[PDB]
Amino acid sequence: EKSVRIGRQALLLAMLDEGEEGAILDELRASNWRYCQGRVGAMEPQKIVAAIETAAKRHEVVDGSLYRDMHALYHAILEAVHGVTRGQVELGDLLRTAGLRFAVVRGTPYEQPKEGEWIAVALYGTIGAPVRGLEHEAVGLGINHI
Amino acid sequence: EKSVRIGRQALLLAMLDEGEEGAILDELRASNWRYCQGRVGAMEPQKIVAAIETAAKRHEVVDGSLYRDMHALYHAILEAVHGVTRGQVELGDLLRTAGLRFAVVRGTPYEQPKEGEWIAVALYGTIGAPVRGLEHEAVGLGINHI
Amino acid sequence: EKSVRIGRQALLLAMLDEGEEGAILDELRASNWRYCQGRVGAMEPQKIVAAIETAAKRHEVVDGSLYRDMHALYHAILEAVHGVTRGQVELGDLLRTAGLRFAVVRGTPYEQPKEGEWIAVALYGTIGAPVRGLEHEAVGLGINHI
Amino acid sequence: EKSVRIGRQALLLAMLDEGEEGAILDELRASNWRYCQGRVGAMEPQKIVAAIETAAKRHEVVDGSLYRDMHALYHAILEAVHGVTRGQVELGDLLRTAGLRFAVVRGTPYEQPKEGEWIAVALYGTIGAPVRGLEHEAVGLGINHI
Amino acid sequence: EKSVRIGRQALLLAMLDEGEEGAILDELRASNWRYCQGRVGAMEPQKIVAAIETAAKRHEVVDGSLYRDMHALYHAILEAVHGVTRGQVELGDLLRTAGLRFAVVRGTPYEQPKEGEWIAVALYGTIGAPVRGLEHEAVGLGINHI
Amino acid sequence: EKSVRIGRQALLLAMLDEGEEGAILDELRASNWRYCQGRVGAMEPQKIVAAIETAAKRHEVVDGSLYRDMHALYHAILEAVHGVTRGQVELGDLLRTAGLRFAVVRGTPYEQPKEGEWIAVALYGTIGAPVRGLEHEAVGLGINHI
Ligand SMILES: N[C@@H](Cc1c[nH]c[nH+]1)C(=O)O
Ligand SMILES: N[C@@H](Cc1c[nH]c[nH+]1)C(=O)O
Ligand SMILES: N[C@@H](Cc1c[nH]c[nH+]1)C(=O)O
Ligand SMILES: N[C@@H](Cc1c[nH]c[nH+]1)C(=O)O
Ligand SMILES: N[C@@H](Cc1c[nH]c[nH+]1)C(=O)O
Ligand SMILES: N[C@@H](Cc1c[nH]c[nH+]1)C(=O)O
Ligand SMILES: [Mg+2]
Ligand SMILES: [Mg+2]
Ligand SMILES: [Mg+2]
Ligand SMILES: [Mg+2]
Ligand SMILES: [Mg+2]
Ligand SMILES: [Mg+2]
Ligand SMILES: [Mg+2]
Ligand SMILES: [Mg+2]
Ligand SMILES: [Mg+2]
Ligand SMILES: [Mg+2]
Repeated sequence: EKSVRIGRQALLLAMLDEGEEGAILDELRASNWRYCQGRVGAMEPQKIVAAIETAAKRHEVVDGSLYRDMHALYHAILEAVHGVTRGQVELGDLLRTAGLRFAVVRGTPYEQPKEGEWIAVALYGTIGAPVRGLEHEAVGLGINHI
Repeated sequence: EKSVRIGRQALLLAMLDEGEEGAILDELRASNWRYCQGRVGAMEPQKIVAAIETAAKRHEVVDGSLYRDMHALYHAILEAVHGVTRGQVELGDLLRTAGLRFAVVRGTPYEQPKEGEWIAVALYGTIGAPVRGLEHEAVGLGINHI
Repeated sequence: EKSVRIGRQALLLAMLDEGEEGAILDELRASNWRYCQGRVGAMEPQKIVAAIETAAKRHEVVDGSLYRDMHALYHAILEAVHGVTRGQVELGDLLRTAGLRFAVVRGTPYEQPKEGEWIAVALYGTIGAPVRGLEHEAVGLGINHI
Repeated sequence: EKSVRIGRQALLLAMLDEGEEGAILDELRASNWRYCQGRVGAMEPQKIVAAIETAAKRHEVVDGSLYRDMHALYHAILEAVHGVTRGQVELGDLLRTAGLRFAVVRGTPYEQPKEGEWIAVALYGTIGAPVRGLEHEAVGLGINHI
Repeated sequence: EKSVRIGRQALLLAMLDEGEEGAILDELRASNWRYCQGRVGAMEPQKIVAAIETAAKRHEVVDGSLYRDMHALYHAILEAVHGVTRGQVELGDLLRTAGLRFAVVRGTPYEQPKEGEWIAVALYGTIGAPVRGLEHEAVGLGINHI
Repeated sequence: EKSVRIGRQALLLAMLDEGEEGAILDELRASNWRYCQGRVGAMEPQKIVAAIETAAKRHEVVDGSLYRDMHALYHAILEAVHGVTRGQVELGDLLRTAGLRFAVVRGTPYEQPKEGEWIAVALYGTIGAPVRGLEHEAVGLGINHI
């Protein structure tokens, strides 16, 4: 009964370049956890939330018709987005835009089997002015029971 | 095209297990950037801030007597801590505690040399109740010009 | 010189089903306090604020032309809406919508007659995804002197 | 149609005077849901959180050794406390104190059985200066899946 | 047209050097408004709030035994303090300290007499690390009806 | 090596009537600091941010093409706007609008020449309902190294 850093897995999927994330994809392949990865460019924060919801449903990480799944996920997304905005969640209303990669991981990270499933949402990318090149990095992670 | 993800380097230092970080430590040597790593266990947020300020100074990443350096670092730390707390920056006052790794990296990551120096502060850890095992992961990143 | 739970009156008007709130309507009828009740469905928070302002003016709880009345009320509304959003006041920008009942009560709740008038704004309903059934409950209360 | 307003039950327990709550206590018996009530006087927010965690555990509403239960409850408590503080969760640090009743209710309130269990935490009280009589009402509600 | 910028008067009292404020002190005499000034050094925010409450009472700007007066003043103080902290109201808990001047002015600044009395609270100072010289300026203003 | 209250200079430019700010304009003329003044009426906060950015670039206080300058300024603007909104930065989404004067000052306020440049953003005006006359005053100040 080993414990796993599910959040760090999600983050690595969001921040490692393609073909560097091989070992993560294999760990998740082994323990048979559901996950998805995606990208979103946004000036409205709801577009982030919807992108992640669209991806998680699409790759069967969560069931769009089951509120407990969607409630779990929604709260994780909002925690992740707070990491990126480092305060109030605003993009366009504060004249900034973000370009982000995301990952979502659903699994059983705890040693005790009774801890059940947990979900992780990671974000990594840039935030900046609406003009290319006037930006820096940002990150977030959200965790919730599911 | 010559730009570097300084934040991702800092986050990788904070999150990769000791002994997995060699290629990040090598890149930093080649560019001759200053950096440091550390760990802090805290039930009060000022202990995080003091720990990272203490580390950065003692490793000569910043000059503790120069306000522009300490001003730049302080704001980057608060940004990183927001990512960890996902809302109001509180630990003990909301009955939670954190165990965090951190890293600080300063160099010049943009192509244009006029962009000068920037500093990244990354936190990766757990947060939870003050009871062993009742915790989950958290992450944060702050960036500032310096 | 009895004291009255004006906030709890407002809340009961917002959360009790119709025909259950009889005794509240009679207490308010007795002490001759002004009040109003209403409903709003919204994806933009300003639509909540405007609905409540429209109702309070309409039922003569406040004077639309007197800023001290409208300043009193506005601040109470925003406190109530914070209860509902449990953090940043966002609906649509965070991909959620709310369906709420409200009540506003204006009166003299304190024992001392010199405490003058006070106003209460209560909200109760659901918040959720923009899709019906994927929602749970929410509440708020705001109090201010007037 | 079979759904229940679990939050409204919790709020009614918290706010109705002792002896007025019988029909709420009866509904809860018929559905066989777990629940508890309590009171806390506090000048620090962690005392609220500790009080409700202590109560829920000691009445077997949650399992203090199971993180998914304590994780679900903790987030519901912070949501309820936001409603009380109407902004930053502070008491003593902003020179205020609170006297609150609380209730926690867990059962399954949705029609579809797959929605499983949810927990409500409700706070109703006063908040004010640390001087007798310089206070007004406050309320909060938090809901989470569990 | 007869309106007065009561907040600007309060801010000018707080920020102008002693001996530069005479014309503001004169305007206040002519209108016979109540007011007070003061200084507070603090590492905890409640010390600000207590200091301004203490000053207002002891100079008879407000009646410490009347809740409507203390309620009006308290909210104006928290607003002013938000301007100083530029986010979460924290000093010591985020490893910073402040040295502030304040002023409180109450009179009736609107044209229409029905608008009655209003109170302004202004803070002007520095905030910084608890080390001499590692600081910069900050300001705040709060207004409320009273 | 004298120290200068650069923030208080910016604030005075934002709050003093025209022809009253003479001595400030002369001090800045003497030390040869860059600055600009402006006005903005807005119901969307990004319109404030853009107005100030447009003015600062236009009067050569900052270089629009240099991210370190624009990053410095952006953060100062957001600190200033927090002073005005006294919490969450919202105007129209919370059914309020603002009419503001601003000033931006860039200079070398510290005694030590190694402290380099710093920038100040001040705001002063009114915030209120979208209807004229139902408003009161607001202020903010942001400081950052540059
Ligand atoms: N630096 C901002 C983003 C930005 C807006 N404009 C320029 N940069 C941030 O930390 O989010
Ligand atoms: N889950 C909390 C931490 C915690 C407090 N108590 C139990 N857990 C968080 O997300 O920060
Ligand atoms: N559960 C969210 C609302 C929601 C959005 N999407 C799904 N649910 C809240 O607490 O406000
Ligand atoms: N009125 C404050 C409580 C308070 C503090 N001091 C006086 N009253 C609030 O709304 O939370
Ligand atoms: N610069 C901080 C104050 C500070 C803390 N440590 C150093 N400086 C602020 O803007 O509030
Ligand atoms: N009084 C509000 C502004 C307002 C909105 N509506 C009426 N007034 C504030 O402090 O920001
Ligand atoms: Mg929810
Ligand atoms: Mg600063
Ligand atoms: Mg605090
Ligand atoms: Mg504290
Ligand atoms: Mg106001
Ligand atoms: Mg918004
Ligand atoms: Mg918006
Ligand atoms: Mg959690
Ligand atoms: Mg109050
Ligand atoms: Mg930035």
